[PDB]
Amino acid sequence: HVEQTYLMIKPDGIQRQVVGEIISRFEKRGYRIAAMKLTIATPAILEEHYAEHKGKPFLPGLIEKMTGPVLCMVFEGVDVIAQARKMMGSTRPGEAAPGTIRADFCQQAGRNLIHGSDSAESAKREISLWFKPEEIQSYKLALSDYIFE
Amino acid sequence: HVEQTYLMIKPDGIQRQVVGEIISRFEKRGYRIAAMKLTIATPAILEEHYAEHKGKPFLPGLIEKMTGPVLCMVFEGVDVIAQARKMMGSTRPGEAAPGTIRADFCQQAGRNLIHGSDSAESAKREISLWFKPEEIQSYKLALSDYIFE
Amino acid sequence: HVEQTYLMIKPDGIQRQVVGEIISRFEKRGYRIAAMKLTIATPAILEEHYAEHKGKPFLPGLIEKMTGPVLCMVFEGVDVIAQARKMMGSTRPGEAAPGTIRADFCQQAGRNLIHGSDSAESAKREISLWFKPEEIQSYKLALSDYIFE
Ligand SMILES: Nc1ncnc2c1ncn2[C@@H]1O[C@H](COP(=O)(O)O)[C@@H](O)[C@H]1O
Ligand SMILES: Nc1ncnc2c1ncn2[C@@H]1O[C@H](COP(=O)(O)O)[C@@H](O)[C@H]1O
Ligand SMILES: Nc1ncnc2c1ncn2[C@@H]1O[C@H](COP(=O)(O)O)[C@@H](O)[C@H]1O
Ligand SMILES: Nc1ncnc2c1ncn2[C@@H]1O[C@H](COP(=O)(O)O)[C@@H](O)[C@H]1O
Repeated sequence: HVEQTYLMIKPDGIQRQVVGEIISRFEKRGYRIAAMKLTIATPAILEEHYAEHKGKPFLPGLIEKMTGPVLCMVFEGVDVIAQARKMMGSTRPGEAAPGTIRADFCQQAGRNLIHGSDSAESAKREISLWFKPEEIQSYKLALSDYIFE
Repeated sequence: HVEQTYLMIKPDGIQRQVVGEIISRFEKRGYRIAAMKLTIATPAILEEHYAEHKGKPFLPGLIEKMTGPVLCMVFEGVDVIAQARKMMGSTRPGEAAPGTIRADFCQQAGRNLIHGSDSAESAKREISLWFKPEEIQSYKLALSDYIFE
Repeated sequence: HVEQTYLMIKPDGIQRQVVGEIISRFEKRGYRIAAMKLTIATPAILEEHYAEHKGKPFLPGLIEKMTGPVLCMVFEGVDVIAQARKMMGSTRPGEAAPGTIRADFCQQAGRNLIHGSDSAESAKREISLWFKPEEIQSYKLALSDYIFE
């Protein structure tokens, strides 16, 4: 039983030129790239991405920081929603565990490199927001017998 | 002072072609390769290796997954039995700590890349099962003065 | 918002030829190299470095192990004193978390690769002991807008 999560490299990941290193961390566990697209995020889409925070005082500055190039991604694997969050580490890099993306690359929450869905419901919503169904690619990894039980 | 542990790269580690990366993680700590042999594990030797699980429902499928090429290894170092277990991480990759082999490479317990002895008693038994005493090589690391206090 | 910490690669780090790997771990978080100097540590400077331990029975052996080439470093970043300690890991490599320098490279406390300041007061004192003010370089990282919130 696999699932799919939405992972997005934020503008700091693009500008620091660590896109490949980020992708390699997820590929290393045998997670499958199901979708990938470079875009420039707009306020219109970011308002919906961050809909839970409508009306909050930090939302304008958060949208501003995110208005830039991003890499939209979908990865598939067992428990991948929760596992991707564990791999990213805590929101605040200073609190994240060594070995996580945020602890290894970052200093502050406002520049923490990557977003990932926080739940099954959020993953479905975010994938549908950033990708049309025709952009989601279904194929089987050739090493499946050595990745899955 | 130093101990020796039995570590075995499972068929998934061979087939995913991460043998060198695994070895490098142990070399990086100054652990000494005391023995190393590629073989193909067979049901008869695997039944001995997993003797504690004789008759349990999972054992046939476990033996099937393990019937394939494996890299038998003995590493030497301070506290290396417990330390190698810590470096492998939890049996279930989803529970293993960031930075461990199983967290960094794997998804499920049935394909968790590597075996390591769980105790001094098990290390003695496993080394005797998979190696002849004379495949264990005695030599000293030239960097010993900078590895050991 | 940023502070500076004193980090010193010990003779084992020099002799095992992992200096670049150590530096890369700190650069990876966008920490700025403010000072760097190769020297050979001598007993008289080490007595001042370890002044808090005057009279303790372990001090002579400690000074002996530390007599050798060292790389003196100052890194700057948000919370970098505490964060560098977290990245080094526990004094004893066998207790340190996977993903930390000491867990990834070392076996014993007496050969644990690196020193880092333990507090704001120790950072100020150690920086002044090992570096003259003219050796501390002030410049801005070009990627600052993507490192700092
Ligand atoms: N500037 C901020 N202030 C408060 N909370 C934030 C801020 N930025 C991000 N968050 C929280 O962290 C979560 C993940 O944000 P993101 O990684 O940008 O998707 C959001 O859903 C917020 O709950
Ligand atoms: N399929 C399984 N079912 C139950 N326990 C298992 C299974 N695979 C591994 N284990 C446990 O994990 C330990 C180490 O297994 P291995 O790494 O395959 O030698 C065994 O000694 C078992 O206790
Ligand atoms: N170079 C060393 N050799 C042996 N033991 C040490 C050394 N440095 C620190 N320790 C001890 O290791 C233990 C753990 O250190 P810490 O985690 O820093 O409290 C303490 O009890 C220290 O006294
Ligand atoms: N041989 C030792 N015995 C006990 N404690 C030690 C020893 N070496 C270092 N320590 C402790 O660990 C701290 C960090 O040591 P260092 O990394 O050498 O600066 C020292 O300030 C001591 O508190």
